[PDB]
Amino acid sequence: SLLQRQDLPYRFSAVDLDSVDGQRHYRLWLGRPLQAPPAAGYPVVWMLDGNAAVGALDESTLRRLADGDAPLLVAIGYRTPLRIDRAGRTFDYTPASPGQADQRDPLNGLPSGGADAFLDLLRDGMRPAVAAQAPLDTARQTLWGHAYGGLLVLHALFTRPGEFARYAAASPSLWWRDGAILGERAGLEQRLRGKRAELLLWRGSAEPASPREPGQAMARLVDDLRRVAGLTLDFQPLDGLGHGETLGASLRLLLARPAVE
Ligand SMILES: O=C(N[C@@H](CO)C(=O)O)c1cccc(O)c1O
Ligand SMILES: [Fe+3]
Repeated sequence: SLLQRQDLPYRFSAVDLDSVDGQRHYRLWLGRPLQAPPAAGYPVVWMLDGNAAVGALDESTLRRLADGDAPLLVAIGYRTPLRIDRAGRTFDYTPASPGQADQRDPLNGLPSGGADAFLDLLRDGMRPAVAAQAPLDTARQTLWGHAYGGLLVLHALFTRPGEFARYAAASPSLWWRDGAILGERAGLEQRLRGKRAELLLWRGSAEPASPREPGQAMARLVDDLRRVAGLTLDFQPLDGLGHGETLGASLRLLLARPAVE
């Protein structure tokens, strides 16, 4: 319903692209404020699982976002009949395992390891297409994701910091490949030299540790990252919520934060 609606201070339009290999099909939903852009361009919020993200963007949030410094919203979705692509997101949101050649997801068995190709496409194809539709302030960009989307967000921050000002990971799948993402954090302070980033983290109080000790891995990660120079960290636990529900909750709360400086 939201994408057709005409009563909000945002208008949504679609920008379509394929992956470089031709196997995955994207539709970016662009939400542009009626408000004129600042001289330096709109700040930008990029959202993974874009078809689900659009379903969570409520009217009250969107009215308040039009506050004189409203962001451009870019929801990166799959352009499929079903409006999901389990294979596509499994490949696009997971890092490669240097260990071996068996790049298959340990849970669902589908090909994995496409995170760097996905982030390269965002940089080299998606942003070019979005910037042609609306002026962007490239110093004021946010990347948000939930679950495997949050895994991709942490991969981006940990291995290629500086592409975004603010990283936002909701219920990231820290269990993935027995904690492999936690290894990628080693070396971050060196990679952040001369740069600044903000990381927002959420987890629901009712979530298990994995889909098959709850909270422990996140608590350890938070404790570690609080020590990292150049990184501003904000962890928000979500009392009363389980795994599915932290998607909408995190996005509402993100969009209520002060805009990136
Ligand atoms: O990370 C989870 N699921 C992912 C699929 O592997 C996802 O991306 O949601 C996950 C975590 C805790 C509990 C769950 O039921 C769950 O699906
Ligand atoms: Fe689950």
